[PDB]
Amino acid sequence: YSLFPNSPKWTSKVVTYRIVSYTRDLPHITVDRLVSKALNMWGKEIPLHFRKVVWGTADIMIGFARGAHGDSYPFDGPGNTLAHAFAPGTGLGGDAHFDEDERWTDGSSLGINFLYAATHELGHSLGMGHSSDPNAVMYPTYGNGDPQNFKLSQDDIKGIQKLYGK
Ligand SMILES: CC(C)C[C@H](CC(=O)O)C(=O)N[C@H]1Cc2cn(c3ccccc23)CCCCCCNC1=O
Ligand SMILES: [Ca+2]
Ligand SMILES: [Ca+2]
Ligand SMILES: [Zn+2]
Ligand SMILES: [Zn+2]
Repeated sequence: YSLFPNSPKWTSKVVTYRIVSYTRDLPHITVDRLVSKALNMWGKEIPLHFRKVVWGTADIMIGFARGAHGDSYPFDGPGNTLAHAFAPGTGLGGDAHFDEDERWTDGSSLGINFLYAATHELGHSLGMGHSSDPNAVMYPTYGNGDPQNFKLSQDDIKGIQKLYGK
């Protein structure tokens, strides 16, 4: 595992999150259930706790976007970069954006598995950098293992606990 330079991390017991926009590929309830599932995958290993808010600012802002969307990291259409997220901090810090040009799926169709992608991006939102281990969720590319049958590897778990303790 690797952390971001200077090891930024949320310095609070509770971290809020808000899903600002949705994809047209999935029911809204599925995105909510899956973001929750994803946050709690990391949540179970550490002392942090998460709370969803539906208006205003939250530490982690989640949204879907195609192309340019204000943050200077324009998406690029289907394929290539699937999504991106930012190290803990204020403003853009902690946010996770998913490329709406991708065919997102919960796993029952051909496309990009949103739970797998969200676990990876929220790992970045919590402070995780990339892994050299092809099997870790934090590995830089999608599809080495099985998007529909996976779990955090010992490498992912070691890194998150190095950042927030057990
Ligand atoms: C892990 C994931 C959920 C989030 C990451 C983004 C991130 O690290 O947060 C991601 O999108 N990685 C690219 C990395 C990537 C692979 N290639 C690329 C070609 C161009 C640009 C990027 C890539 C080769 C071609 C395949 C393109 C489709 C799959 N893309 C990827 O795996
Ligand atoms: Ca933020
Ligand atoms: Ca893309
Ligand atoms: Zn963005
Ligand atoms: Zn990444």
